[PDB]
Amino acid sequence: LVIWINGDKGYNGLAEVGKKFEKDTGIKVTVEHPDKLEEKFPQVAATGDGPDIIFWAHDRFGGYAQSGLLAEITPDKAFQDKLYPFTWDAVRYNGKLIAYPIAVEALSLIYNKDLLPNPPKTWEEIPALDKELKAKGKSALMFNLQEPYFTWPLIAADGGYAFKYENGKYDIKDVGVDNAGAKAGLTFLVDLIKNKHMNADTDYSIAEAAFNKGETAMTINGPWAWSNIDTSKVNYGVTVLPTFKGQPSKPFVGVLSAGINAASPNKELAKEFLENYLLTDEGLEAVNKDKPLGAVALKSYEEELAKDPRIAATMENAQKGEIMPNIPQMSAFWYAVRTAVINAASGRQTVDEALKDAQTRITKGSSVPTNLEVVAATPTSLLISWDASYSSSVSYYRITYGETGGNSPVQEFTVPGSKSTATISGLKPGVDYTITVYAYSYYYYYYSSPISINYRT
Amino acid sequence: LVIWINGDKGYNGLAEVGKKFEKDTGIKVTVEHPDKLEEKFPQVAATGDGPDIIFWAHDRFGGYAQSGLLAEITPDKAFQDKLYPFTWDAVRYNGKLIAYPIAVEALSLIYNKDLLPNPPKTWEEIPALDKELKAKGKSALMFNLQEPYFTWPLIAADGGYAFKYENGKYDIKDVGVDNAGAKAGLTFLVDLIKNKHMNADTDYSIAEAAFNKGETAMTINGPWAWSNIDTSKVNYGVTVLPTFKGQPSKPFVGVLSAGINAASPNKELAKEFLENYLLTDEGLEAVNKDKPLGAVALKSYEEELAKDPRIAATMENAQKGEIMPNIPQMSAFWYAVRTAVINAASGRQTVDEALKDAQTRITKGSSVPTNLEVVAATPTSLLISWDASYSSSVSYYRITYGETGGNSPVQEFTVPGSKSTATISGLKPGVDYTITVYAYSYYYYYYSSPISINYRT
Repeated sequence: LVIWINGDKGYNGLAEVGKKFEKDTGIKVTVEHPDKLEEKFPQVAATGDGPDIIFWAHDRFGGYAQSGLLAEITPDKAFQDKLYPFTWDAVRYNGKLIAYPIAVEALSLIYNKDLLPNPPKTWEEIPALDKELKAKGKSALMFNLQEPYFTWPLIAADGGYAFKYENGKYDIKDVGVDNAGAKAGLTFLVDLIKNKHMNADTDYSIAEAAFNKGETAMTINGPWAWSNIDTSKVNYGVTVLPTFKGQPSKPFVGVLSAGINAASPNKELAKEFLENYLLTDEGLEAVNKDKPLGAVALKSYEEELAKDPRIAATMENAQKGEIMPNIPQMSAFWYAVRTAVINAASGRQTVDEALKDAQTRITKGSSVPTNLEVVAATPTSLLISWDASYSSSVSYYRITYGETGGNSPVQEFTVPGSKSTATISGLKPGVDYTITVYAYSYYYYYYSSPISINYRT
Repeated sequence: LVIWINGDKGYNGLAEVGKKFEKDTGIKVTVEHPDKLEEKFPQVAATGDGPDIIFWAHDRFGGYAQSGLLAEITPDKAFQDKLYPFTWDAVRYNGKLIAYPIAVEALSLIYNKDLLPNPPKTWEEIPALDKELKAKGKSALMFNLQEPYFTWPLIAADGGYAFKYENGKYDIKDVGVDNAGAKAGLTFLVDLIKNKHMNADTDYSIAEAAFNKGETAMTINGPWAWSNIDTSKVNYGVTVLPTFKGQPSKPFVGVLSAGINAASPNKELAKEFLENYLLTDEGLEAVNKDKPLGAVALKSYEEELAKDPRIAATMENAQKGEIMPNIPQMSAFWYAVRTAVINAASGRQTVDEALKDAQTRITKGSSVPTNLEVVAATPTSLLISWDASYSSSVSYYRITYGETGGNSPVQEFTVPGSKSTATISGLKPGVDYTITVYAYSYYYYYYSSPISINYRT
């Protein structure tokens, strides 16, 4: 068994779990932490190399899954029960489970216990709190306003959402950026800036420095920031995010996941290392003692880690939050919502006109299918993949390929509408090829804007 | 094969190596020495022209490498063994070998054999030596005090360094300008001026004239100065620099390097001209007979050149010295350290306060990434590059571009954190564009101070 985990993770602790797995199977478990493994993995996976199992944030596993680089796992209903139900959503791609949830990460309210022993429960309290802290040379709250990741929890509190998640599946046409809930949260954000309780230019560096110096009573940040606060000697706590209109703040949730290589011949061995060795209290502890995982998916060991109220706050916020969509369409969400917040916060646009523009940007006419890519290639063949969002509406994909700039009649085949990968063979080495995919409806037409890419073998 | 070498180099000797390469391959080798070729090369390289191979000092190859203008070479472990291990560091950029080391250059102690048949082994000897030479109408030592390049060997002797070089990689946050070793060497320098053994206003011209006239017993200078001394008729020797606190003086090392064009289709031919034709004893001799290379990287021929003790002193000092960093951050080092030495030497600042100010100047909050630049452009497209120092910390770069002064929503794409170049296409001809690069952490924020540039197509 070959395992890839990041260098910042408890890789020596994982090696102790491997030693125990070896101690009663005779199966050698080797743990590697290559540089840039998240870039490395797809380069080696389809082309017959790579590890049996990969550990990474779930926001990358989506790209791996579209290319079919990850085995569909099949854990028991009883094993699933051992883990928090929402974690299973993070590792679901195309209705299939493609990874095991390991750890959970989300933003929390970080407060200065000296300045503010009892931090506010609602966003509505903060203005008045700020005004009283000003009269004492301080501010209530500073955090990264430039990034939708940090500001989305407040915007989502009511209606706000990225893409509706209905039953194991995203509805990429249903976007909740424009709804009255999203307007209410952003309006409140903008009003904080308007009423001089916050500053529109405040970024990550300015927020962190202020809090760690003791200039501001609160910040909004993730577990990664704790180590720098520990060193600052600030008497800090970590707690649930404030409510807005009675509703919990909804941060994006990131899940450290253990996926199994599709090409691996050790799939059953990997199943058992993970299920019956790593995802136990003794498995996760050995890794946690090496380097802390934060909040974990395994209920049993999470109940123990929560003795640390910072880890408990991370879990509470995560459970009130929204799993981070790992679909390619998130990139349109980030760009449009980034612009909207900045434009509303700067006073360049009204909240209404900023989020409207973002909604129409997300839902704008696009490529169908989307994110077509070469995943691996010999000099005579290509492996290609594309996004499967519309598979229910798609009867079949029609794929064409031909030498770029040339005038030969294209070569053509079709693939069923459930499919999202394809092989192209019989090509010429060192030649540019234009690959186009058309998505056909059940009604004899293809959906607007087929997608093409160029690539040289 | 087309080769670019400077006009001051043995270009006719290199043409004889080309004749021999032609004599058993039928491959024509043409050697050109254009004016300002170091400026010329990047202008022509990315835009499809330029030579197959370029010869230049390694301090320029860093800029060529950031833009990806140089092919990664892949010599054998056995071929690498033929050359001095430290030379390979000079031609390493982003962990990759991007050139072949040819010749080596460093400062040495130049002494007058008439005045001083046995030159001092330690810096500590010089004061007493100066006082005895004064009583005879002479001084011990004169050299270029205005430039950190000339004064750094003494400052580095103990702890002093620019950027820690750990394993094929610089740590640009680890700067050794402030450490006690750097304070000790500079203090000793300042004390020489204080005790009237040297003068703070002494520059290159004043040092050279004094030594060549026979007014001073020693100078500190490089091989380039020897020709003028030969003519002065001074009975001079060239030797190892003095120690300081038992430690060797550590001069910056410059390496004449042979790089291969990334755009070249003759990469394997160039590999073999260089490896099996130029970098041999017969190859380097033919060039050396035309015009002397000084100390060379090829162990085998260097052992022969060292029969000349001046060439041997250059090599000995080089091996005790520090490879010249060819990263863009060196420019901050030069400016800050130049000021520090001058300020301490003039008595405007204490040594401690001068080097502290320089340390905080080098490590000061900056652009991330740094040195963003256009490397080549058609009227509809730009090729851009930036510094890759933080690639391990960077998850991805977010690049934006839009018409300057305009108010259109920016166009945006992202590139992986390993990358350091990008293509921007679909632009308008004769229009100003603002290009910004943001470096994202793995924690959903960008590092402080993204970098932007303007450029008209």
